[PDB]
Amino acid sequence: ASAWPEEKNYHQPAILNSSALRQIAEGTSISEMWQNDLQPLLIERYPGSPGSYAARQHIMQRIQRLQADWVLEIDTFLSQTPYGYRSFSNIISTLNPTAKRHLVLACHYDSKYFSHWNNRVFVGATDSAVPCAMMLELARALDKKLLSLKPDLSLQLIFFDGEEAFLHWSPQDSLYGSRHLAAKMASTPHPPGARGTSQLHGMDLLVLLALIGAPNPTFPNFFPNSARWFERLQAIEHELHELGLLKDHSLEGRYFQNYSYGGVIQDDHIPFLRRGVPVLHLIPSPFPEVWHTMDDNEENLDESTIDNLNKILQVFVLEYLHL
Ligand SMILES: [Zn+2]
Repeated sequence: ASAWPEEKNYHQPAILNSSALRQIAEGTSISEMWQNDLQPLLIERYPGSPGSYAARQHIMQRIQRLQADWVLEIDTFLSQTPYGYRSFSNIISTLNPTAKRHLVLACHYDSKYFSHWNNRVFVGATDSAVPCAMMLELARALDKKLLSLKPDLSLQLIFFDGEEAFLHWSPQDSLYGSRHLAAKMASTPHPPGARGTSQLHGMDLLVLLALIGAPNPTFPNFFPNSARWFERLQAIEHELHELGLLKDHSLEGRYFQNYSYGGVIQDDHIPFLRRGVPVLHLIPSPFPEVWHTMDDNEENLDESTIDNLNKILQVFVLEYLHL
């Protein structure tokens, strides 16, 4: 019985030196992400809506144009909702599908349903159009490096549908796509032909991005079994800062602070966490002041903060993957 699912417990990053850190800082472009990945997503896109379809096509199109060998799968299913049966579609983008282990980055691409109000439309800019655009920018920025993957370890991106409650949050009305996908992955043998390991055993770490884009976020270290990876993010932020590679940033106002959080935040990682998958939940505490209001829009986003976080996340991913 191979002990491969235990490898994630000992996996160590391959730390980039200064020269490589500057290369990564210069290789990502917040303005290109803004125009080409973010703005097309700033539309109403609740499950089943025409915007949901447009959002999904945009995400797939942006991934399909890259050189790395991404394999796209749309996981479509039915679920009961306060409005009756409905269809949802998770988007999964994977490099090396048969690779035994994957580092997984995720976010939700649906937007919370709200009837139009005084002509305002909810577009959930930080929740989670920006996280989505950040995953797309990361795939674009590291494309040349990711091409080299074409440690049996690779990368996967999941864009969940139906994270939001149709009404207010309840156990049965929220996390439609993640509850579905976690159960599906838990019952899918992996790698192909395996006797007793599933796709969940292959998830080295689930990095879930949510509510990102507002000024001064503070991300707490939620779980002891991913704490050493939260520390890597702190170290990366500190060195990019010291190298003068971040913008309008100070260590007193650093994003990754040394502090736990006992409570439970309901989000897409829950169904995975509860089946034993290690999770790094990149959600700030407190939430953006515009959370679930019509003001969660483009105008209230903090560009240099998103830019800094794109740099930190891209360095984290390269180091994790030894690229
Ligand atoms: Zn939300």
